Amino acid sequence: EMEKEFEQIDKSGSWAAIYQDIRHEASDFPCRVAKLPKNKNRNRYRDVSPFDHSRIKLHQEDNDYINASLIKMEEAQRSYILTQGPLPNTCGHFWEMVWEQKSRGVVMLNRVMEKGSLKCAQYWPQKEEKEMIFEDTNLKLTLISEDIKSYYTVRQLELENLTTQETREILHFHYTTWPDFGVPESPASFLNFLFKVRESGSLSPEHGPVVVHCSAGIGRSGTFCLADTCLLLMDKRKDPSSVDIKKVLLDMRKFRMGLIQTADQLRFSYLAVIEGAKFIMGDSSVQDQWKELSHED
Ligand SMILES: O=C1CN(c2csc(-c3ccccc3)c2Cl)S(=O)(=O)N1
Repeated sequence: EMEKEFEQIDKSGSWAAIYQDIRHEASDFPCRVAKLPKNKNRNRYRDVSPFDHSRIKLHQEDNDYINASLIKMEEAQRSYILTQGPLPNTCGHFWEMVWEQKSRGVVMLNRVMEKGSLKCAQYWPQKEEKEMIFEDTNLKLTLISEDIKSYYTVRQLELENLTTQETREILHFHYTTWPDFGVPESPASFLNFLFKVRESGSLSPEHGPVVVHCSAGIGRSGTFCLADTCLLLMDKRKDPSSVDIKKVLLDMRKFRMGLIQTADQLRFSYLAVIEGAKFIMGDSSVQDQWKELSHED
């Protein structure tokens, strides 16, 4: 269905129509907490807010608000936290969330600067010797090491709760070649990256939800999560035909608005999943193929 639908939608050039229908059917819930006057400076974008029912609450005294949503996929049995690229004043909140939610990995799909503008604060240390201390949330962050690839970087960070002195290892998966409102260079480079996150164990149910973000936390982030969830469902059932991508996307949209921002990102989601199915169903040789095609070295 997904593959016959793809060639079909593609033979009639109606991706914009298909995408817009999803937008029209998308859920609409209130974001009153996000719209409160006191939270205006905690939002990067006026028109991108987390619904109240699924927002992540900071276990905080003063203000529990952060622009982040818990995408809880009941059937797939995996959860993700999609959030905006933290602001200069919310980096402490960002790491507090990571700590309280017990996340093991953080997936970043954007670059700090895109099109001459700052789409995300430098929330992690770029140098081992220069660790970061977030005074407001009493947290300390240290870069332990990093493995730089051609189009993505994986970092090992140590997050410490200065209050209790406990420490945890956080893995940072940074995709540096995914244009804003754009799509990855190829399904291969994307899957190669997705599988790296999977192999790390960061998506395991034994950990808290992986934190995923781009600039707004809905376009590139939504694409990443949709593809992952679809492959997971398919994997659980070992049946590619039982996956209704559009349905999954609509379910995800019940938890955060605007997931997947362009018709091409949706189209790319299909490509990624269709190609990923090969591995899921037993052709693991393809994993090595993506690695080659991605040109990561
Ligand atoms: O592919 C994308 C595009 N992204 C966006 C950047 S500004 C933006 C936006 C800001 C304000 C109003 C409407 C839309 C969105 Cl949406 S994202 O960083 O969520 N991933």
